[PDB]
Formats: sequence, C-alpha cells, structure tokens
Amino acid sequence: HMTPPKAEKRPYPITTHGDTRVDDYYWLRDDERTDPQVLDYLQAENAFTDAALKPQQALRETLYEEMVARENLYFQSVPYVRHGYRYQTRFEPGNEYAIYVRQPQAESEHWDTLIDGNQRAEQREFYTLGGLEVSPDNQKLAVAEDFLSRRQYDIRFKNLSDDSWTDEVLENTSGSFEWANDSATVYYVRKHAKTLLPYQVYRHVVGTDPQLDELIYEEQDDTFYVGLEKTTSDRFILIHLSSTTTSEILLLDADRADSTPQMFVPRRKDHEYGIDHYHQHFYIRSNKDGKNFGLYQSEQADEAQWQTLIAPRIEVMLEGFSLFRDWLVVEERSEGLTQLRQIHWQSGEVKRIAFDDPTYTTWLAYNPEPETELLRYGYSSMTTPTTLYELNLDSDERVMLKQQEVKNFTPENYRSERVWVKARDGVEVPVSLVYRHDSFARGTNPLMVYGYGSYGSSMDPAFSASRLSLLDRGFVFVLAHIRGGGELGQLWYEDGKLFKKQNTFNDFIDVTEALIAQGYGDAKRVFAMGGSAGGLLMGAVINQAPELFNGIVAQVPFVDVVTTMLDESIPLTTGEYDEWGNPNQQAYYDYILQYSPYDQVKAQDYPHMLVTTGLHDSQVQYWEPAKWVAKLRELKTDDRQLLLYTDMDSGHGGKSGRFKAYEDIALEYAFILALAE
Repeated sequence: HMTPPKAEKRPYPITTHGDTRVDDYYWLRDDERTDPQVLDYLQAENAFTDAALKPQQALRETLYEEMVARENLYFQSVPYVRHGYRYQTRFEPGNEYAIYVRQPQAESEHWDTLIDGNQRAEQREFYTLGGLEVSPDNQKLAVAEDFLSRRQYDIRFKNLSDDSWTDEVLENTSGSFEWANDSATVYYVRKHAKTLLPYQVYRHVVGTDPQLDELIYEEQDDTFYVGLEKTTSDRFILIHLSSTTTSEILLLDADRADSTPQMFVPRRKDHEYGIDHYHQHFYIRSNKDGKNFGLYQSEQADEAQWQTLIAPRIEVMLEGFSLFRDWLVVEERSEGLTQLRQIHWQSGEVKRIAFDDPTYTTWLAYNPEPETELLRYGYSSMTTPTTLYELNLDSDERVMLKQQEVKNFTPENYRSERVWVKARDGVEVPVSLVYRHDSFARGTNPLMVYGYGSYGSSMDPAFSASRLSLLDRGFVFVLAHIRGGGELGQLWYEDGKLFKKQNTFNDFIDVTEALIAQGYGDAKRVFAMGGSAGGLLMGAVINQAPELFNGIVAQVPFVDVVTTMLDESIPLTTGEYDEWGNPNQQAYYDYILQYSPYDQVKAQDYPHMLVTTGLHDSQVQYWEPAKWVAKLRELKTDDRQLLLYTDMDSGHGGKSGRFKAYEDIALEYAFILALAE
C-alpha cells in the first residue's frame, strides 16, 4: 500500500587507501541535531511506522498488559547489612522511584528513610540515582544524581543526624566516589568537559567549596577508563585505570592525610589485572601468564613477587573473586557454563557449587562484609526465575533469600536445552533454547534467535518474564553464544573481534541453519533480534544470508562501521580500535569494509525489518540506522516491511523509562508476532 519516505540523495565521496565510497545520506548526520531536513526524514519515517503498525494496536495492548501483569508492583529488595546497618530498597505501585531505607542491625521495628527518589525528583524533568553510600561512621550520606539525562552525575552530601543537606555539589562526575576512613574526605572522578570521558580524580572535604578540591590524578590516555574502588581491608582507595586490553592501579592510603597515588604495576599492553587487599595481602586477578587469567597473592606491588594461587587454565576462564574470613570464592566459566568454586585459606579444601539445569547462569552477588561464612550468589535459568541464595561455605547449607515473582506462570510448562553446533570451521558453538512444551511440534514452531557477540560480553542463559509472551504463542527462543561473546572465555572473545570479527556473523548463521536442520523450528518462520553491537550482527547477517530470516528487529544498530571508525569526532571511535580495528590501516579498512553492513547493502531481497534508534541520546548515533534504512529502501528488491522507529523523547523521564521499556518490547513483539501469524 503506502509509499515510504524517500530521503534526498546528496552524493558524499569518502576516499581512503585509494578506495572511494559514495555515501548518498552522509548529510543525515547533524551533531547539533537541529537540521530541519534531518528531523523531517526521521519524523516522516516515524509517521510511516505509526501508519504501518496501526493494525497491531490491539495486539500491542494485549502484550503490554500481560507483561505488566506478570510483575509485583510492590518490590522490596533483600536486606543487606553493612557497617552495622540494614539496608532495603522499596517500590510502591504509586511511586515512579525507589525509596532507600535503613535501620540499625540490632533494630527490627523502625526504618529510617535514607533517600526517596520521588521526593528528589519533585519539580525536576529527569531523575537517575547513579550511586549511594553512607560514610564509615554512619553519619553522612553521599549520593550521585543525574537531573539532566546526560549521565553527568552531581554528588551531594546529607547529614543523617538531622536530614539536612550540605551546601556543595560536585558536578560533571562519573558518579564513582569513595569515602576515606575519616568520614570527612571523599575521592571522586570528574569527566572531561568536552568528551565527557572520566579522566581526573579529586579529593573533596565534605561541607567545603569544591573550588578547594585537590587534583590527585589525571589520566593522559583517554582510552583508559578511570574508576575508584575501596579494598575489602578498607586500607586503600584504588584508582583503577583500564582500556579494553590494559590495566593500571594506583593506591591511596585511606587512613592518612595528604595521601598521593602509589603505583602498583605500571601499564603494559595486553596485561589486564585488578586487585584487592585483605588479611595484609594483595590479591590480583591477572592475565600476565595466560589469557584465561590467574589469581595471585602478593605482600607488595612488585609483579615478580606475585605468588600463584590459581594458575591460568585453557579450559577455565577466571572472571572474578570474593574474599571471606576462611574462604576464597571464584567465579569461572568452563564448557559453556558459569560456576563458583570455594577454596579454604588454610586447608586448601576445594568445593564446587552444584546445579541441575542445562541453561543457567550463576554469579557472585553483593557480599559487602568479609567476616562471615555466608556467601550470597545469584542463579537464573531459562526455566527458573532469578533467585538469590545464601550458602554456608563451611556447612554447605543453601538457603533461598529471594525469588523473582512471575504471575500467571507455571515453570513446568517450559523446557530448555543446551545444543552445540559444529560451525563451518569445525569450532563448537553453544546454544541455549527454551519453548512451551504443550505447543511444541518439531519443524512447525517459529524461532526467535537472539545474539550479541562483541566485547566478550556473554548472553548468559537466564530467565525472562517478557519472553513468556513469545513462548506462550509457540516461539522457540534461542540464545546463540557466537564468537566475540565471552561464553567460552577470552579466546571465544578474541576469535570474534578485529581480524576474526566475521566469525561472529558466521556462527549466528551456522547456529540458525543447524536448528532448522535439526527440527527445532519452521524454516519459513525464523526471526532474529540484536541491539547495538548485536545490531551490527543483524546488519551483517541479513546482507550475507538474507533468505534465512523471515523478519528481524535491529535495535540501535552499529552499521556505518568503516565511516564511523574513520572519524574520532564520533563518541566511542577512539576507544574501539581494539574491538573492530583502525581503518586508517589498509588491512583493517579492507577487513571491516567486507562486513560493514551499510557499505554491503545490495540490490537483493531482504527480510521484513524493524529498526530502532534515538535522536537525543547517544550509544550508536541516530544517523547510522536512518542512513541504513534510506539505503535499503533505495536498493532492496523485495516488497517486505522495512520500518524505522526513532525515539524522539527529550530523555526517558522515569528512571530510564519503566512503562516505556515494556511499550518498546510490546511494539517489537507485535511486529514479529504479526509476521509469524
């Protein structure tokens, strides 16, 4: 029926290494975001989307309502104890925002309000709590708040004696801060006034003019993120400097006046390390001897003094650790599963935490106090809603503390599987899938295949309540654990980035083909979704294997890869040379251009596609998807649905859009369900 919007073509040549690319829609980029012809194209496309999806209104309402109906309005967090006070977070169905309360540990009856987000947000357009921490002496509250939706956090201080606030604000912070042990001095991270990258550490006396704050450290290399931590011992505040590949940690004495940063181990390309301090020792997770990391103990900084506790293993990725009185607990990945292991400091006794599920995730949860035998850890699976457990490390007694509540849900209605796919290069790729038992008939069910596959981020198999809206309508939901993710450790990441990035896209295709070949789904009703770097995945896969998929959702997709990575004026570019490569080098230019989805759009049939972006935010810049849709409309040879939905919001005023996240999920799901009908 309806004529889609047609963006004006303004041929813009980009020549690199003697290769001229002509970009007809380069002009859709306006960094000021005011060019009225740019806004007219984005608005036209939104009106086209509104018009094309108008018949799906009833279905979007049905989906929205059943998704909100699964959720308990009245959420209370699991209380935790820190420095002799018990803390709970509370949500009331009335309230937009959480209320944070606390009470002395020996108290039951009365709870004091620490901060009520609804009250802080009064007469403001926007509110995000970026951080909250009481001082060691329990007398002052430090908070990092964004009232402007720019992820620039203001830090403010509350006297808990009388609920009065101090007069100063620390502005343009990352929201990362630590208390010195005097409960009077705080260290915080200031963002660059132009790039907004975190780059300076300041020392502030609470109550005083921030003009008086002392510059403690400035990072010269803006590929290095600057964060603050505090050791389990409380002895040190850590300046944690890291790029994608390289770390460096400086120590601030948390007990003494006028501390200056003490070098731990000077940065060395491809050495990633993180430390803690406890029982008068440093504990270091380091890749110095192996890509899968080891754990070391040291009395001093000197790398040559680091004693091996856990050697790097090819079959086991070491992800993180927690320190307790009698036990070390580590988080590891092996054979495509997450695992926890405990090791006794004195006996050397090793225990593994046991599960019985093919598709689950387990992780160390929040354990703020080390003088305990009680470990808190999380568990989730594709069939079991997210659970917090408390384990006695000595007795092995496992107690549930909290379950995610899911209304209108019977877990035995669903089944999950782990599937391994031999990829085209013979590498085994794990898959996690879930579906409703009573509607499953081999070869007949629609498939929804989800992937990400960048930065060594893992799409670990866990529970989703919103996913039940697909499962209860006959979908088989698939997580494809493709290379570039981290499910099989650092080498799984490195075999899906830089000059191996094409493995990500190949794995996604190989998994999809295998699941159809094996009878998990209907060959004619295969859907996929991915966002941001997962949208790069969607964009490459539909250029390379357009016939495989019925329909696609590509959220905020990274698709203009070569042009973006040639331009340091775009946020992210200077930090992503170690992900995609630097196309100022001919070798990277050719390797990236081969998959860059915007460049590889051809005159061929594409699947149905919904593409989303946002004007006023960031991440992937709005122009990449808008150029991609314009180019697809110009070249594609099919008559299928192609829609661009641009979020125009001033921001997302509701934490980050609570209602709105469910509205977006309803619109995407209705789009896909309408295609499967």
